[PDB]
Amino acid sequence: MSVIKPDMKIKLRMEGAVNGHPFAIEGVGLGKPFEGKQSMDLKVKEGGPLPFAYDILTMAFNRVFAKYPENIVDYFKQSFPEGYSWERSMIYEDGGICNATNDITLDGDCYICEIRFDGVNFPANGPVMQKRTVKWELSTEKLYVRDGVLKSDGNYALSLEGGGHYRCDFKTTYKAKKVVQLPDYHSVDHHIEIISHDKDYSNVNLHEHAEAHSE
Repeated sequence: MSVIKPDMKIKLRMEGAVNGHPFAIEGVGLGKPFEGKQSMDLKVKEGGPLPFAYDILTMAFNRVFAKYPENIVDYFKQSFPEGYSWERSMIYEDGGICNATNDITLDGDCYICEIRFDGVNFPANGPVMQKRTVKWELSTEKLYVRDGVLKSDGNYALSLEGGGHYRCDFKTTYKAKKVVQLPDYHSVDHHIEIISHDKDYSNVNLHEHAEAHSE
């Protein structure tokens, strides 16, 4: 409402590991919460060059940046200034599994994001460790309430170099840090795109566009 302004800043840090390889990434960005658009620059600070496909990280790098119509309750904009956190599992069809958490606070007009990301069991000759992902397809997140918190599922797909898709199931729990009104069942369509990158993805610009709907 009054704390959500049309243009807001983003600071984040992610620490994590993939198949035991640790790394850390920092980012700064800008977003438009009511238009559902955001953009961010990300720099690898430790563990570079990353030995795995960057695309498994990008949806971990905040549903306040989503366009919500009048007739759908917006769990995320209500939760500020105190904010919310999420917990997420990402189960890839070849057995790679990633867990992640994000804790989101608001300092003035700047969202502060603290991310932990941990992936295991990616096969050495699979598309993640061989880096042959191209992009995520448009992703439809389905959100529902259970036990007083907000959950969501998605059946997402990375298109691969040489063709074919690489499927991943997402399971997220969102936890507001104060009592807010709970929404009914609805969807959010997500388009995420790596806009720019250097040699080894040590510098990446990332863009997201997202809108909610229920009919």
